Amino acid sequence: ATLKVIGVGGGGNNAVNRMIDHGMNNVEFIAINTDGQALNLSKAESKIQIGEKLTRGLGAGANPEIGKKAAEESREQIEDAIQGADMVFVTSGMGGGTGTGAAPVVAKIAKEMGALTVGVVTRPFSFEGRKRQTQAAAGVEAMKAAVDTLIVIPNDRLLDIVDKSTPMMEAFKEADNVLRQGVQGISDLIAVSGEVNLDFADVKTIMSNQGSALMGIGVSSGENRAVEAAKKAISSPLLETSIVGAQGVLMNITGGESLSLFEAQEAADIVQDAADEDVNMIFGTVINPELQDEIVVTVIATGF
Ligand SMILES: Nc1nc2c(ncn2[C@@H]2O[C@H](COP(=O)(O)OP(=O)(O)O)[C@@H](O)[C@H]2O)c(=O)[nH]1
Ligand SMILES: NC(=O)c1c(F)ccc(OCc2nc3cc(Cl)cnc3s2)c1F
Ligand SMILES: [Ca+2]
Repeated sequence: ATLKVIGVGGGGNNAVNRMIDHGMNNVEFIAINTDGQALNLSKAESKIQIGEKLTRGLGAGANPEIGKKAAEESREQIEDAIQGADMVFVTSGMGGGTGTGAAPVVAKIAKEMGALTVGVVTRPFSFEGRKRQTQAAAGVEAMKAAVDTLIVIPNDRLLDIVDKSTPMMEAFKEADNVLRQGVQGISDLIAVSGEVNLDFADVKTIMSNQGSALMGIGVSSGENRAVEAAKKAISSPLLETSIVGAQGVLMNITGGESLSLFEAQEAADIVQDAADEDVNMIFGTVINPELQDEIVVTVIATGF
């Protein structure tokens, strides 16, 4: 199963750069921008410049109709870079000319290519103004209508998690983690055969043609570890779509040899509970004798 991550527009291309610096193996990156200046600064291996005729190497100047046309224009170019993919992650910052327009086109194409297509998009800060927020909203709606599942990260949520001196770039990589853990998480699942095994078909079942989505992970050790880790995996300080309301959950617990049946029920009860719905769950377990005392709990919840 081939996963590609594609950032669209400046923010999404900054996400691709920081993820890459982090080192993400077996995932192919694709940078898409109208602004050739930034694109040339990408560490993405596969680089597509969109709307060259339209913008002449510049960005879309806040006009999503430019970014939309620009991606339509280079449609074939995007199709090729996508080609061979089983699952694609389209990541972008809503509210600009390029992401708000092109990203939903890019996501459309991916789906048409038969790829499981997931978007991780930001909503703009309230301080950016009312107009940029309305434009982003339209983009989010377009995203929803082009994807299999969507995660929305309101940039305003970052204000919840910083003190007055936390640098902006440090607030940003906090947001990076949502997508990054999502991708690495789904990558391990595929890679390893667990003792209660989940695979890409289980991923497809839970994420295809859904709507909103939650992706999360929690780590704990100590005595309430399972319940602790499970709480963290559905914790949503930066999330717009909360766990509550969820019809479907794919869930996995990784621990060492000491993983007990009892603590696994504790963790699952927590999730099924917090949804406070009749969750159709797909459960999995991994035993990594390396892990010893740590417990990892991972969630993909949809069906709202
Ligand atoms: N969280 C986050 N948001 C960003 C980042 N860069 C840009 N944005 C947001 O995305 C919106 C669009 O900006 P950008 O993606 O650079 O413009 P575009 O290239 O024309 O799509 C802005 O209003 C910002 O809220 C980033 O690095 N992190
Ligand atoms: N039982 C299995 O087949 C298996 C495995 F052998 C290794 C890892 C697994 O889960 C890894 C994940 N990590 C994450 C992170 C987020 Cl943010 C969301 N969902 C997931 S799923 C599994 F489900
Ligand atoms: Ca597996």
